[PDB]
Parts: sequence; C-alpha cells; structure tokens
Amino acid sequence: CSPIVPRNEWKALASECAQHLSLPLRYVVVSHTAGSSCNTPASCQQQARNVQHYHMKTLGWCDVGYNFLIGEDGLVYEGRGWNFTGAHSGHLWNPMSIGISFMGNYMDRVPTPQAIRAAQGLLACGVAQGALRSNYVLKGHRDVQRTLSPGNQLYHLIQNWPHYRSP
Repeated sequence: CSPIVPRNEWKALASECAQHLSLPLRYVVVSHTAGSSCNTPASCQQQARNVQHYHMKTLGWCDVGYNFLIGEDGLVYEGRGWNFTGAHSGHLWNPMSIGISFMGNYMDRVPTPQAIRAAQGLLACGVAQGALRSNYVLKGHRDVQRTLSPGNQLYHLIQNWPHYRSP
C-alpha cells in the first residue's frame, strides 16, 4: 500500500467508535473540510488534530468523521480508516462509503498535485486491498448531501477521475 500516517503519529485522541463497515464498499465520497489547509507534516498533523478536536469535543462524535484526511503536504492521515463507519456524508451514505476529505477549502483553487496524488494512491490501494469494489463509484460530497463541499474547483477535478459518474 501507499504510505498513511498512522493515528498515533499525528497524536490523535483514541477512537470511541464501535461500528464496523461491511466491506467491500461501492462508493467513495470526496469532501473538503472547508477548514484550514496545511502544507508540511508538522502543520498537517496539527490540522488533523484540529479537525478531530472539532468533531469529538465540539460536535461530540466518537472520532474524527472522515475515514482519511488528505494534506497538501502530500500525506494521507489515517482517520477512522478502512474498517470503521465514518461520519462524513449523512446517515445513509456513511455505512456504504469511504469518506476522504481534503483539508482546506477548494471553492476557488485545487489542492496541489502532491495532495491529488496521495488521494489517488489511497483509492488505488483501497481497490487493490479489497476495501472498495474494483468498479466503485466516486461521488462528490455535494452529490449526496446539501453542501458545496468539496468546493467548486475540486469538484470539477474529481468529475474527471476514474470511477466518477453522474449524478
């Protein structure tokens, strides 16, 4: 697989989540956090902690919502991971998708190429390792929830990715 920064490495609080995903999944949903971006390991580790803190302490969720987070440092940050149901795309989508989120707001610009590569590698690993059906469907957050996520420019980008379709 491609490299993922493990939870302990970004100093994540422990998960309190219990719900497991039933693999393999038919969907990936790409979001943006609409929060701050980051472009070094140090700042992106802190940004992952910020998102987690928001989700757990402010919102009361059992863990950071996303299965994975993508930094503009070019690294993937382990969130709930491949096996645990996320909280990213609404109650009906959570159990049937992997939610990956780019840290930042991509309404007006795209993530840097190292971020795009990291996300694409992650999905390729997801397919290789059996988390995702070989023919999975890629969706933008806005395709399944009321939101502009993952941002106009990033949305236009992913509409051209393999596995994108519709809606």
